[PDB]
Amino acid sequence: ADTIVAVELDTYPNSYPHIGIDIKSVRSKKTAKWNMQNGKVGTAHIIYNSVDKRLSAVVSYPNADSATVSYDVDLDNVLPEWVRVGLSASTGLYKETNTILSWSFTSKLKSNSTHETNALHFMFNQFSKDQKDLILQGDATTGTDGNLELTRVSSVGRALFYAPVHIWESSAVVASFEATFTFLIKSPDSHPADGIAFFISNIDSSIPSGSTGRLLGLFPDAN
Amino acid sequence: ADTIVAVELDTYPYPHIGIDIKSVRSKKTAKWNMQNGKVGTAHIIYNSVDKRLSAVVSYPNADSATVSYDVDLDNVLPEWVRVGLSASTGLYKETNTILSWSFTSKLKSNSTHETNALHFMFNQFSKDQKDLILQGDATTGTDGNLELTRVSGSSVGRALFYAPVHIWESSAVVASFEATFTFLIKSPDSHPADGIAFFISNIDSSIPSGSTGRLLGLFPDAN
Amino acid sequence: ADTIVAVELDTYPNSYPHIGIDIKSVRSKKTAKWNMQNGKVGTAHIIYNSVDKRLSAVVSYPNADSATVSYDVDLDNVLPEWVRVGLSASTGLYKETNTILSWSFTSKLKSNSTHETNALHFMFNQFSKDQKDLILQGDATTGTDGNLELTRVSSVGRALFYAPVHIWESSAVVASFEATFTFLIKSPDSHPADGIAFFISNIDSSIPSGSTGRLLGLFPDAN
Amino acid sequence: ADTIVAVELDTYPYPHIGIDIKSVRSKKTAKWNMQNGKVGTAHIIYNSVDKRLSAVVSYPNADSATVSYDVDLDNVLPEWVRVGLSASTGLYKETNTILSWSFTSKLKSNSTHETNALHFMFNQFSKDQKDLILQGDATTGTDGNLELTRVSGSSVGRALFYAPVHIWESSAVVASFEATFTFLIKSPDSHPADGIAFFISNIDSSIPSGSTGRLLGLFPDAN
Ligand SMILES: [Co+2]
Ligand SMILES: [Co+2]
Ligand SMILES: [Co+2]
Ligand SMILES: [Co+2]
Repeated sequence: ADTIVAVELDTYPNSYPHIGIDIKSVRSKKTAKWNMQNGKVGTAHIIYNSVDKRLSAVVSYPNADSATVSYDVDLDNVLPEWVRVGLSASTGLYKETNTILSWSFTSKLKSNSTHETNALHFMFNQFSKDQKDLILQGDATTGTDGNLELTRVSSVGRALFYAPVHIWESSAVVASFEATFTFLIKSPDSHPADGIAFFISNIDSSIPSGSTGRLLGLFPDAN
Repeated sequence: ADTIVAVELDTYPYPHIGIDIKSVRSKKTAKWNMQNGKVGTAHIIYNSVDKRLSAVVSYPNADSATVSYDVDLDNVLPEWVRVGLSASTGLYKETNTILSWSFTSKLKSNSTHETNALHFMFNQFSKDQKDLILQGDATTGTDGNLELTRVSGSSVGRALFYAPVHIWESSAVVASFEATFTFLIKSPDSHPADGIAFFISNIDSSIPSGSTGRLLGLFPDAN
Repeated sequence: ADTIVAVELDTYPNSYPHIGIDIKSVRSKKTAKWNMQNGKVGTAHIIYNSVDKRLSAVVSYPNADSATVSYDVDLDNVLPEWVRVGLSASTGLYKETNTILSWSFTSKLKSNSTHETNALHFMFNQFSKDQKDLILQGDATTGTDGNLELTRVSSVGRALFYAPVHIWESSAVVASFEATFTFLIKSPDSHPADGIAFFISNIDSSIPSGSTGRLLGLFPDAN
Repeated sequence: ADTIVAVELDTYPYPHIGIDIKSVRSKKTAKWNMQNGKVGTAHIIYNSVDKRLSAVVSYPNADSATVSYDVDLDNVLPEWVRVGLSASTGLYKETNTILSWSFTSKLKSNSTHETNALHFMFNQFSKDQKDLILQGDATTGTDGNLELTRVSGSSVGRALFYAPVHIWESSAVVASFEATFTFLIKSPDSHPADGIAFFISNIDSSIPSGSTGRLLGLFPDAN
């Protein structure tokens, strides 16, 4: 199967809406109560570093309380050395959107050497119709208002960055990454079933057959 | 054929730094004092406001050479390009080692907080450098470096960054880029024929047939 | 007198509203027609680099045309080696504000050495009541909506960054800087007399006596 | 007295790396293999989500030592602080040369596009380094370096960055900082007594009377 590490925001009544950390499985390793705010723009902050070896997420809304979750995990023992990073989304049977307004990533590998740092950094504040640097999978598309629509507008969409990412290296004193993305989940229904995730996977990851709904387009089965 | 814009350093039959817009017949050149066995540093910069491409090549103890050319890249290059390093050796024993490479591109829209940006920094190449497309005799890992031409007689190598780059956009108020790379040209011969270039091209550019020597692996012929 | 280099936006009918470059004097070295948009947030982009030796400014408004001005000048021969950078504003006799919504600066000195770069970078997207890292002069204050009010709310205000800035160095192959700031000029009058400027001066620069109005708080006299 | 948080490397009467929260009696320490005459690299990091301070010291060929401490800096440090480097030599001949220093602070608000940040990078100090406050025996320019203790018997030197730093804000969703510095401790004695520290303090901190040796110039006494 693909190898997945993902921080997901989900309202699927499996059972309150929550933010969760997933290490190779949809049955989250850790979750926190999340107050999904329909129609309001949210902001997810994800961070990791090899020294602490702890993956942390923070989701907040303006004038708001924030939800936060952290999980101690050494990504070196989970993920391959080279990965692709991306955004996922799955809609239950409700009318709703999963608009990503902006996305940014930064990765750094600092060696044992003097002045040896390797780094990648992309910042999307405005997606275009032909966003060549992104691999779009599922129902995802770009250009709609200069945004990225992950889900159809039971839909599943995804968008991974083109260039593979060097997440870890056996000779680095401190590897690290940090991702930030602003989303807008709008639904006419009062209690919609929806989910987005920032995930890290093998370079050639693709939508598993039947990864719909609570499987977020990341996993082929919970069982 | 391909579309090429490149800043080249060449000693072929006099050593000079030069700007090439779609042709090997440089649009502008400057006298260059090629220092055998010494690490050099090329700084290339451009911005849509000034609309002027500029390069600076210096060696420690410092002989710096610099060349600028007024050109609106919007009318030359496609919207999406791949960036890279090229090198061709004449009939001499020599190396074209790249010790570090870094790039930074930015698109600032008319909107407020409009910025789109990409940035990579290689200070240590690895044997499996998945984020680089190697063409020709180029390879990586040798000392954690990038060897453009084969290390030991008419050799051509190239290395382009994986992710396409959004170099211009009709709705940007200022687009800009900046590249920096440190090279080491070592040759036992007193007056070796050699050349490196930082070039920008269409995403699917490849080594033209017969682009050896003076043609730097960029051009298929001297027109 | 103080040493001033500034990019100013002014509507004082000395005579249309314009954007201008000032090198040690209020009688601009170069100016461009500017369409001052009352009540709308604007964005000034200022850039310079020692290779091109050309100072450029771009002012745009959303859904807009942009005004732009560039001036060839070697700052090394104008400014001291160490300077403080800041924002200025002067109101004529009209009711109006000169709110700065965000400010950011970046300076870099790249030496002849391999991996020798020196750099400073600040980004203000939200000013607080006690903004200790800014020196406020005149009527300027902070905290009002998490913004900086340059002018009283015939007022003159200014705000310079605390840390002195190393703009140039005789041993740098390329010195450079870039500043961006978003302003909101609101006035009930149809044709108000106002002016803001991003200026660079000696570390101990202060408001000259009688620098009001068309002198932007930068110069003590035009004559 | 002053308020100090510091990550110190000390060999006094055993060499270890340690975290100090308001007292020389380190809260946590790790065995350190001080390599005389070899350039070392300290990486210090913190973030308000994890609320854990972490350090990593490594030498090329690589013995890395690392220490972390769970602490909420919001309850220890004032809101505005100055950051710096300290050093104290015992009765031995030795130097505490800092080859490069860099810092990065960020305050991300609850708002959208909320970020506030400061960042400096010194890779080459000059004789008149106006943006640094030197205290004690510290000086700059010697080889384009920073000599914390006097170069040739009980010497204490310190260098703090000029601009105050906004390290925390009650309305931030994630505050964070990161510091990196390369040092060179050269001593003719086989087992020299010495110590350097990266510390954070109140803006007006100065060398306490009698802060020599084990007290690193940070503390006036061992309590
Ligand atoms: Co779940
Ligand atoms: Co030529
Ligand atoms: Co004027
Ligand atoms: Co101790």
